[PDB]
Amino acid sequence: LTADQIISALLEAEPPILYSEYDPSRPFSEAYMMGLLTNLADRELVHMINWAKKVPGFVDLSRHDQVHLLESAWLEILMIGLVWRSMDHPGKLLFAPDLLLDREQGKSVEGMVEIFDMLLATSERFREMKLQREEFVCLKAIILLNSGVYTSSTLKSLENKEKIHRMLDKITDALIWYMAKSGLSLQQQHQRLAQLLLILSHIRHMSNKGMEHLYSMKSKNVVPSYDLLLEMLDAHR
Amino acid sequence: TADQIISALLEAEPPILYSEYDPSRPFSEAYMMGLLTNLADRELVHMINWAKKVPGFVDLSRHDQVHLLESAWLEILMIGLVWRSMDHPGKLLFAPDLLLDREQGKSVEGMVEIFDMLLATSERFREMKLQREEFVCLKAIILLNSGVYTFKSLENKEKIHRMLDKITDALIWYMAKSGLSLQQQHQRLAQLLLILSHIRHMSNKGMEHLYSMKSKNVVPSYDLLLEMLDAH
Ligand SMILES: O=C(c1ccc(OCCN2CCCCC2)cc1)c1c(-c2ccc(O)cc2)sc2cc(O)ccc12
Ligand SMILES: O=C(c1ccc(OCCN2CCCCC2)cc1)c1c(-c2ccc(O)cc2)sc2cc(O)ccc12
Ligand SMILES: [Cl-]
Ligand SMILES: [Cl-]
Ligand SMILES: [Cl-]
Repeated sequence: LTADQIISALLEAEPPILYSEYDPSRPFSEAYMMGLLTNLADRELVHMINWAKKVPGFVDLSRHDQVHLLESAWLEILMIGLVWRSMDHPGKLLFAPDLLLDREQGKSVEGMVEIFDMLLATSERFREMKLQREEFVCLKAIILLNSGVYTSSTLKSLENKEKIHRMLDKITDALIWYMAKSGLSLQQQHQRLAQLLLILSHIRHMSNKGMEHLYSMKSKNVVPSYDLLLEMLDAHR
Repeated sequence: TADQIISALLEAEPPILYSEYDPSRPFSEAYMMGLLTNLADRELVHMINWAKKVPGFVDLSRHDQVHLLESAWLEILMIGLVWRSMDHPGKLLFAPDLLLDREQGKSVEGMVEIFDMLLATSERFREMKLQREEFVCLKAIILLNSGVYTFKSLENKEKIHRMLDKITDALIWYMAKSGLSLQQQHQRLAQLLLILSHIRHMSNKGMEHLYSMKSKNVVPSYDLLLEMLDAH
């Protein structure tokens, strides 16, 4: 696929924006807020699997590798979507069209304000850089494919590792091509590519801190089970 | 210029320290962790000297310098370890007198996971034939980027961004001087910056492993780093 075909496929695969089912009449307790966020994330996961299967090349990886990438990336992907939705809302996190939250609301849950501040800082960075939808979808696909923890290896794992490397190179090419099509100088192209890929290190950090936080709130039932992900991947929706 | 950035970073490389490993002592976990702790402690002093040689870093306020060092110090130690280890497949070269394999990492509770990640990162660097010029650029990028999204202030942030961009320019310049095509330049740049996200992951998991370990002086406290910045 040429660079435009990759971007076109990713744009067409964008998931829908879901609502939190927020009810203004309910007391807005910590448990109520976290319950809304939990059910929202759970409903977003199904759409994330559908999106992943449309990432060029993803379904040509082994089903094991598909699951493993989703297991590693799912919170990063939720977070970058949040940051994108919040770009045009300084100081706010737009979890859903009916759930806009600020720092002060995060303070009510121990450990949440620190992560809110990191998410807000990323949204500010995206706003300042005027991140384009074409760049966002490339970054989200890179997150999915780069998520696997470094690792005992078999011919199958090496085969999929090389495929993932080739896919990442093509998305890099597409990100650069979009910038060139948009008129950026060669010097601006490498600087902006570097700045955008460096933000992915911050999103990784936020995901790690977020996982720590979820485990301190819920003992178990925090990560999607392997069987759950495989079930959703195999569905012929 | 780009050549001046690369030459400056090469000249700023810290010395390779020894662990003081004594083969005659019983290699208890306490003895090993002690060697690694004191080694890291001694490396930190040289990391401060090096940081002040990263172009632009001296022009930042003490508060900003401390914040960046606070966020980056373990990643910087780890990328150094990975670099020293890429001539030793299957081993981590903490120091020339302390070369450890995966088995020796099992002695520490919860360390084999981090060990394997570091080993795999060293293999990645070996496969890519990472050059010293690229390595020093990556270390400088880690220093200027790890803490920039956790911070007048708006101008200070943009100032650090410009400092980063000058290192990116130098890293691409080196690749262009080495003969890579434009496509290979952008591909290799992306490959290296994506490895940095994994080194960030390793640092985060190492931090969780150090705090949970109850280790003494897990992090260089703010006041500690603040005082070391005034040594020179
Ligand atoms: O609040 C959440 C969140 C809540 C519950 C989650 O997991 C619920 C458990 N569920 C188990 C089955 C598999 C899917 C996860 C995940 C994110 C979100 C985030 C978060 C923010 C700060 C913080 O300290 C921790 C998390 S970021 C985010 C983006 C979304 O699109 C949805 C929820 C969220
Ligand atoms: O063993 C260590 C290590 C041990 C103690 C440390 O903290 C020491 C105390 N702290 C140091 C900074 C000043 C404040 C005191 C840091 C690294 C090293 C690493 C490590 C690996 C896996 C893991 O799970 C945790 C750490 S990586 C590394 C590279 C080095 O050059 C030296 C030590 C190391
Ligand atoms: Cl020494
Ligand atoms: Cl010394
Ligand atoms: Cl090269």
